[PDB]
Amino acid sequence: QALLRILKETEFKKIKVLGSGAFGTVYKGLWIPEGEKVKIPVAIKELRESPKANKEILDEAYVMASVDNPHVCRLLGICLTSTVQLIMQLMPFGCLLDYVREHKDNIGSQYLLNWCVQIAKGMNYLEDRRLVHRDLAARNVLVKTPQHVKITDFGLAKLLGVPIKWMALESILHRIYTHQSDVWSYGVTVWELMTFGSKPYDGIPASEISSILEKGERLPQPPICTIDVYMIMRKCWMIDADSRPKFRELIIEFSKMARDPQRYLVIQGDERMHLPSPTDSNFYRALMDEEVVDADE
Amino acid sequence: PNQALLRILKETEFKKIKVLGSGAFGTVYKGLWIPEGEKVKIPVAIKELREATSPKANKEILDEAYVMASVDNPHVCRLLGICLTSTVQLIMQLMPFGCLLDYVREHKDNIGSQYLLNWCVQIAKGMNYLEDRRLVHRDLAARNVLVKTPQHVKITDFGLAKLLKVPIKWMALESILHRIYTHQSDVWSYGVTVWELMTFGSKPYDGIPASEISSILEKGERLPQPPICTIDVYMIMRKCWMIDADSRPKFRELIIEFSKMARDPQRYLVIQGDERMHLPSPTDSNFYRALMDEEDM
Ligand SMILES: Nc1ncnc2c1ncn2[C@@H]1O[C@H](COP(=O)(O)OP(=O)(O)NP(=O)(O)O)[C@@H](O)[C@H]1O
Ligand SMILES: Nc1ncnc2c1ncn2[C@@H]1O[C@H](COP(=O)(O)OP(=O)(O)NP(=O)(O)O)[C@@H](O)[C@H]1O
Ligand SMILES: [Mg+2]
Ligand SMILES: [Mg+2]
Repeated sequence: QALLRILKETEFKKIKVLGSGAFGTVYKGLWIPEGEKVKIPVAIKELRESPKANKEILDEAYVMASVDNPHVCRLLGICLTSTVQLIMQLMPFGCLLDYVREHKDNIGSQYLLNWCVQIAKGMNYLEDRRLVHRDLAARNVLVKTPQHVKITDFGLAKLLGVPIKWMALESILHRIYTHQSDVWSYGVTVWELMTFGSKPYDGIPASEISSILEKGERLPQPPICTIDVYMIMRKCWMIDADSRPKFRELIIEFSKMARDPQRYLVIQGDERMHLPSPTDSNFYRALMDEEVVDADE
Repeated sequence: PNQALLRILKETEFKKIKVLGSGAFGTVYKGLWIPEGEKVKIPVAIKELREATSPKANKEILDEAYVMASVDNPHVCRLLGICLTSTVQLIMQLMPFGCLLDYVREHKDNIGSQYLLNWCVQIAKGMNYLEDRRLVHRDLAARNVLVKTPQHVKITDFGLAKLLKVPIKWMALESILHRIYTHQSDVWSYGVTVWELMTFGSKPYDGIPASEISSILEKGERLPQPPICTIDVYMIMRKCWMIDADSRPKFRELIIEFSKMARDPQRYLVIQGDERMHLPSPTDSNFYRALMDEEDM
């Protein structure tokens, strides 16, 4: 358990709020290693408040610390003295939802498909680990670089004790969460990416959602999407959980699509939106990502 | 040499935000890189050469920059980018910890034997790589080893001397006399660098004018045995300073001897409180790597 660093309060300082969610508040922070003059940027999430002892929180944290996948953010450190404060790598680019909105209509097919693949890969790994996210959404995918994204905030929901618009029918009705429910959330997440960050079911009250789903109503096909892409989303949204795609199936399908991106997504000016040149990619990795499917030309 | 390795930056791409220091070749700044079209500001190190350059002169500078950009080793810093402004600027990775010489001075009686020997091994590994590549540093010194993390150091400023007062006190006698530079002369410099670390940052030949160094060297005078250094350690250093270049140790040999010593560090360096001193720990190392050092090492 060298995986999880236990931090003293003196060791770090919250500098500014980056945002807040159902489970807590996230701050840009600095870590000051004892006996050193350096200040290292970090992200701190101070959890919203009942049930659990410090030992139990620690046990859960160890699990969070133990994940090892390029597309999943690993918990790095924890401070338990007052609030539970979780320390993680700070992502300057922020979350994927913010990124897509910011770059609306100016993101390539190659990027969109590759992100779908990456999100699937991280989710599949979580499935391998018998970890259910319970809160997947675009806001919960973090942009390490525009070419590399990572799932975040998994299992917070379990530790602390509501995203209805992202929830699977069964989750809403019976509060049951499973890998297959995560698949429903993935479908919504994909919809967000494809629409450049639109709010799902905008103007529809949370209470209505179950009733509309039961009627067989689903989120609309995004204009950029070919039917094949939309079909994948609809499948994630089937009422019977078992019928939905597996994350491993999803990795395969998106990857295939990624090979001929222009065929599956229709974007004006797509030809000009290709993935970074090797020179640019090498540079990004060196500065930000020391730790991708491509068109078959 | 792979051109994709060196990125050419527009002046508008980056900004200088602080002066880190100055050397014979140039001035080094902390900088921010703003990727075109993005919000983010990414910390970088910029070195701006002292002289203004002709466009003709720069082409030589560029060919050298490509080589500098080609170095691929965990113990050598790789040139990341260049801007051929009126005055040429090199962009590399920022190291918040700074140079090793400053670090040893700052932690002067508080550094353990395990760290010192490990640094020696690491510097040797980086130099061996350069030697393999038929590259001669010409300006090796403790000032020119950067601390990525306390557990990880990298050689820097490779190739600058070639593009460009000389650093007399780190120079082998043949280099002072005839301006002959070789891997074996690099070995001499390595010995001085080891001496700097072992003395926790002492100035070599302090109180002796640089103009008279060759004269003492011909007389057989050498840097004194450091208080913490055992005879076996001092002998390696002395060996680096033989008049006959071919008498000097090979970098490959140095890695082995230092590695062996590192295995039983308290045998080879005798330090007051060495029993007390922090020794790098897996929990600490993981945390540092996740925050600052994701490179294969
Ligand atoms: N590691 C990080 N680096 C940079 N920004 C982060 C990081 N983690 C989270 N954020 C941002 O912090 C803000 C708050 O995140 P969070 O508190 O998790 O709420 P949320 O995920 O948006 N909603 P929720 O589903 O309720 O958790 C969001 O803008 C995130 O994008
Ligand atoms: N990549 C870096 N990150 C942080 N500091 C750096 C970096 N590179 C250089 N520095 C610091 O910048 C300052 C200037 O270094 P430099 O200009 O190379 O002179 P020098 O190394 O002291 N002497 P010399 O290199 O022989 O001319 C030194 O304090 C270095 O430690
Ligand atoms: Mg979140
Ligand atoms: Mg230097």
